[PDB]
Amino acid sequence: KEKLDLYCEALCDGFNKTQAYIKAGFSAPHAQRNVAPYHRKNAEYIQAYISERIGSDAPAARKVVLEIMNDPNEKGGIRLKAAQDILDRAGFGAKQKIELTTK
Amino acid sequence: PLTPKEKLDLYCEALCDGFNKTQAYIKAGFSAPHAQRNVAPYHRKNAEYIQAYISERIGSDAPAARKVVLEIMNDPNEKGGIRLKAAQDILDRAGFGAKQKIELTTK
Amino acid sequence: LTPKEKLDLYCEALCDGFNKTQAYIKAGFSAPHAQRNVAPYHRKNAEYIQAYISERIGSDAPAARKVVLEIMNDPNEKGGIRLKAAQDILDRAGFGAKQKIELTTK
Amino acid sequence: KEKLDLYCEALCDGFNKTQAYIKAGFSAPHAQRNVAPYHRKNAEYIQAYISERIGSDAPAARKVVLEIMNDPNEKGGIRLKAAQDILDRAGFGAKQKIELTTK
Amino acid sequence: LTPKEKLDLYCEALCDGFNKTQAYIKAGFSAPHAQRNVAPYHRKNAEYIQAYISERIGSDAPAARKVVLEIMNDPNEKGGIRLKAAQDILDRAGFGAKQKIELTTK
Amino acid sequence: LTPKEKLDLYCEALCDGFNKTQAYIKAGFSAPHAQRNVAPYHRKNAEYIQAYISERIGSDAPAARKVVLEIMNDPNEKGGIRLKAAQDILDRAGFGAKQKIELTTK
Amino acid sequence: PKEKLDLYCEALCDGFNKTQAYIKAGFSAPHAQRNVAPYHRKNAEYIQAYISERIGSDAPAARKVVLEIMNDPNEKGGIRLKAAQDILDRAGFGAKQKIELTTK
Amino acid sequence: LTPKEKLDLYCEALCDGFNKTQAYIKAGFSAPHAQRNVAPYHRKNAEYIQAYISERIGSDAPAARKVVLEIMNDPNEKGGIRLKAAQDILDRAGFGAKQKIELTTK
Amino acid sequence: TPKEKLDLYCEALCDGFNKTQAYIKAGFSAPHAQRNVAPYHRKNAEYIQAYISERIGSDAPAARKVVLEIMNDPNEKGGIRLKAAQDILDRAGFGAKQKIELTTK
Repeated sequence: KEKLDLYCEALCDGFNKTQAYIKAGFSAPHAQRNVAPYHRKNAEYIQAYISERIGSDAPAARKVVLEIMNDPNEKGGIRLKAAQDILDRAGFGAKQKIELTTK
Repeated sequence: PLTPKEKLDLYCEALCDGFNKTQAYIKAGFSAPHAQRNVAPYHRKNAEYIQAYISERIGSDAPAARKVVLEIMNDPNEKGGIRLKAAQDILDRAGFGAKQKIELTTK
Repeated sequence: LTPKEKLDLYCEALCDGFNKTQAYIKAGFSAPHAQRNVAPYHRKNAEYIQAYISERIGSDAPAARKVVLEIMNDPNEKGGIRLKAAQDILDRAGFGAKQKIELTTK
Repeated sequence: KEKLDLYCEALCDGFNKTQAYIKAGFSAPHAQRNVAPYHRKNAEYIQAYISERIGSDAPAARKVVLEIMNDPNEKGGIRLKAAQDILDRAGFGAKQKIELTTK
Repeated sequence: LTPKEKLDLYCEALCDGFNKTQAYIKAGFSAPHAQRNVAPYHRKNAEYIQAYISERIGSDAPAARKVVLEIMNDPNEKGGIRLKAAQDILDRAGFGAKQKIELTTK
Repeated sequence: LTPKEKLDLYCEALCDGFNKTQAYIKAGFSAPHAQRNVAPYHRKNAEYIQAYISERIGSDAPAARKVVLEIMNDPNEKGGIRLKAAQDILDRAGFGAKQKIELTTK
Repeated sequence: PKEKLDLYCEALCDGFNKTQAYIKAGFSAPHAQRNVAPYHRKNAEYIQAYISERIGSDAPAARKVVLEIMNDPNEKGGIRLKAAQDILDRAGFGAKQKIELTTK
Repeated sequence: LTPKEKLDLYCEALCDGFNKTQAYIKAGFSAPHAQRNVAPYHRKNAEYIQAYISERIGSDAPAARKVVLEIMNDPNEKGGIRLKAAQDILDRAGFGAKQKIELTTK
Repeated sequence: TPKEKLDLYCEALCDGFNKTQAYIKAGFSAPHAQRNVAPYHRKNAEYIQAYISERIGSDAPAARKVVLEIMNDPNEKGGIRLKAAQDILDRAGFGAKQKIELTTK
């Protein structure tokens, strides 16, 4: 279970099937076949690992959007859009909508 | 120096402030050496609380941006489109929106 | 001195200086425990702080309504902005969108 | 209940709690508590009154859109957008949309 | 010659001169007492005011329809405007877009 | 000479000239008393007048189809505009959008 | 009658004139002002179906146009990107989930 | 050489040359009758025409996939283009949209 | 080999937008290369779609790196950084908010 996690991290970081698979610690001579089955047997974990890796970088972008909202030297529209986004994360959304349908 | 939940709160703050996972790990109070493993498990076992803390911090910093949008809505020397978008945003925050749209259903 | 008003001042201080510690030390407590004691007030009263910020935005809303009306009636700005302002004010008046037909299959 | 509506219009025009409060006829010293409680207890009607005040300019917006739609010296895109808006108000909408489920 | 004509004239005056007090003075009453009864009379006929505004914009819609057709057929404007006008008029004709599929979960 | 074709001419004149009084005087009746009975006449024949206006608006669709096809076939047109025209005609041809899945909570 | 209706619809689509289309419908030129309104309104559904088929028959041309604009290296990258997006949307790769949460 | 082979070749020729009479003569039929037989021939086999055009659109999908991937991997492009390419390729990759809360009123 | 060459054929169609060269290089019956391919496409359209989907999806980490780095580059236009941050937060799980509905039957 540790080799598959390391393979997922290496594939997520260096975008290569054969290079990451040979970097896992396995046989070099057959690096085109066994790798498709190994990827086919752990698709759920690969998706989960890539999703959590993408999600773990959120604080840096949150800091970036907050800083652009408070930096006076950037265009005002960008600050307005950043403030709108962060306030929308705070929890204030849109309002009423009515539907008519009886046939 | 102890109470690992306080160290976890410091870890969350360090991850929120610095653009390096290794620096955050060294700032938590753990062993710096061999920084290739033993870090993924610590990062993965408390992801839910990390997300909750990030959400609470963003919501607590939202009022500063609300003040910013209000002040830009109150700036007379700024472009009209920016003022219009700010006014739309704050009025939508007050709770007054758009109206109906009709749907017809067929067998 | 009455309670719930000090919470209103605390909410305003947090809204103004984008920092929890400065608002907490300025409200009514001591320095020795300024990282924890503030967490119970913030986590147990999140609903009231959100309500206070929303009510302040709503109380400043009439100024923005006046602003959008004046921009809609000021000819010194680009025509698109006036058109968008007129559309928004008419949508606020109570005139919405039109028909949409749906057919469902299996 | 005319005084509350007058208070709402005065607050809408002079954008200040203290100035509107003193224009109501009240005490200068109590500008942080009692006015917040009265506003919190009559927010629904205050909001309705400000909405009707903004809505009373709807004929002005109709005049603005009609006059802007008929100017030949203005850029074509705005004339098109005005025509689209007025036609959407006229009562002509979009067309059919189908739903397919394949669970 | 009835208060229905005074109400229609009042609505038209508000539409053509964007002011409540002057419109009320144009209704036929004393100008000085324009702050008290006009708000109640204005609020008691909000539905009719909205209906009149809607009917007026719908009756002036054909001029805008002619304008949008002419801009769709006017060669001196940039192509994007002609395309958007043609798309709008064709969508009005009754030829629209197609399906979107839905997946439901438990 | 019957109310159906006279009403059709009334609708066509209203569609062409953008004037209520001109259309009514073209109908064939007395010009002066055009302010009172006209509200009842419009209220009693609004549905067919609106249907006629919609039919006239929809009948110009072949012109818009020709315009969108020619703009899609002009190499001197902006690439985005040609792409949008091709998208519009293909979406009318019968190729639409795709899946949308929902996750539900009790 | 269905072929005269087809020619009438095509003439209306191409020669932008109601009088020309009606006279092309094979009828008398002089009395071309009255019968034409009933004739046009009595077959609106078939006219719409034929015109829809006419607009759809040029769809392969739009396919060729979008492919050619997507394959031109001298075009801005955004236009090629949007053309690829559109062609993929027909290819069978679409958007993803949207969740609804209710509070009641 | 089969009649379905002549018809699919006709569909491909219509897709390539964009002329009905030329496409009809390219189908394998008589040139002198290019106005009559062509309307019924196109109307009676619309389903297969739609299937053929859909297959032609689907067979070029790898080129568009390569284009979007290279645009996401092209360093000389403006930031908006790279961002849109990356977002689109991830949308196909399988990471969904945001969350939405719904409020209902009786 | 019945099925690994078929996977190679799927990849060849995904990469080089052609049919005759890929079909002759796969190892199949050349004399009937216009028909046999229609039968294989009709019998394996779902598998072809799955393979092309995997081909497009497997490059996702490169684009994720691109969007993350654009969010962290100070020399890029502000709108681009804002949109990148919006996308990364949308993946984190914070989107737009509530909508209220009123029904009249």
